[PDB]
Amino acid sequence: FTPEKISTEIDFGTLSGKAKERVYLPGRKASQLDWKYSNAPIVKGAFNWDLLPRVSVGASGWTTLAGRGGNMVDRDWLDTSNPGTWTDESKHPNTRLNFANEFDLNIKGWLLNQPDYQLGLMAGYQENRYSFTAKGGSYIYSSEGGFRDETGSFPDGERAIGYKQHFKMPYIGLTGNYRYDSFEFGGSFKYSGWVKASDNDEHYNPRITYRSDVNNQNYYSVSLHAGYYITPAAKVYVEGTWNRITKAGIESYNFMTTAGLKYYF
Repeated sequence: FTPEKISTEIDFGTLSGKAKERVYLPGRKASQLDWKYSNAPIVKGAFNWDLLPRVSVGASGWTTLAGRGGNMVDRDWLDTSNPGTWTDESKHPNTRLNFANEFDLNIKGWLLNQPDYQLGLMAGYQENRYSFTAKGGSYIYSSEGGFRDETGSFPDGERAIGYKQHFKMPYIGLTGNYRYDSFEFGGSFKYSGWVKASDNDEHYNPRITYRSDVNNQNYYSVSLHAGYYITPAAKVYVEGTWNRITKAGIESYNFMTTAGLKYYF
């Protein structure tokens, strides 16, 4: 029992990512709203506790610091004679990721807790939420007996789009850790095939609400960390995480490059 082996690490970083909202006929993609965001400022807090030699509990969380502009494109594969060719396309440059967040309670089973090298089977629950807003834009639509003829822009104030994504994912995985000299390399992998996903597209065109709720979807996350012990009681670290939620349905791909200070308390 080690009740004082606690930890605290506030981190700072960038989240770049993409969200795919697809409309189908119950299953054929007739529409795809591809939302995109790059280098959005985020902050990540975390607590950890090694109360047991081979067992560890922890709690992470990250939030966007403010909104970040992006881009959305709705394409519609209405032509049947030419399936993979898009029939109508809507460009939305005034897209903006309003917010993005995550919380993650986890428990790790240390197969090895040797001071220089640690390896643990991981298990826990994560809940990620994402929110976007678009406003007006360009259109490359196709008339009835034509193709890519109509080519204008929606008068602004007569069009607005709001998309949200909510993923509740219980997961399992593997946390690794190795220490050469004063440097600490390592990495992790997380998997869930029990993801409850939710989407909500509110297209306000003076409102149509399209929402999907898939259950038991998938989640894949690979993390890679590299740190250095400035003091024996503090470690500055950098970390890249690559995430993917899929199966298609409510899809999300994310890349979070973060860096922060872990004051081992």
